[PDB]
Amino acid sequence: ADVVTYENAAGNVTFDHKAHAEKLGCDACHEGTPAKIAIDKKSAHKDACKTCHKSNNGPTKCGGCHIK
Ligand code: HEC
Ligand code: HEC
Ligand code: HEC
Repeated sequence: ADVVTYENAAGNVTFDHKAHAEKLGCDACHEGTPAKIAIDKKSAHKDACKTCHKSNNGPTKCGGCHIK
């Protein structure tokens, strides 16, 4: 879909499925075939989201992703 907000206990986080793509052109998050990647407090903190953010001047902070 477009903007998807993950309402977890530690602050909701906002996947701008659209706005990220309006820069990043799907492929950036999706190796050729776009599909539902399992996002969790495992994935989202290990590599998914993180490594891209790390690779730029990303919001490298908990409150940088989570509303608080
Ligand atoms: C990385 C930040 C992403 C961008 C930018 C795009 N997608 Fe994505 N997509 C991403 C995740 C984290 C997920 C899982 C969402 C969930 O809770 O299941 C997805 C999922 C999809 C899906 C599933 C169906 C849907 O979202 O309606 C598809 C088909 C999909 N993504 C397509 C897609 C396209 C076409 C993108 C460019 C406009 C795109 N995604 C960007 C992560 C990210
Ligand atoms: C690169 C492949 C990215 C992935 C994967 C994710 N994000 Fe991201 N994010 C990315 C960029 C380039 C930026 C914006 C930088 C500037 O001009 O471009 C962001 C920013 C965010 C933000 C902050 C928005 C703001 O007000 O600046 C959020 C909330 C964010 N990203 C969340 C987010 C999540 C939760 C992701 C995985 C589900 C994720 N991003 C992946 C690049 C990339
Ligand atoms: C954006 C790239 C994130 C950063 C930086 C951090 N977190 Fe995160 N976190 C992110 C996502 C996409 C999720 C998904 C929701 C889920 O419940 O898995 C999470 C989840 C958490 C949770 C879980 C809360 C719950 O209800 O169980 C916590 C406790 C959490 N995140 C904490 C947290 C902290 C302390 C961070 C800084 C070190 C942090 N997150 C960074 C995305 C992102």
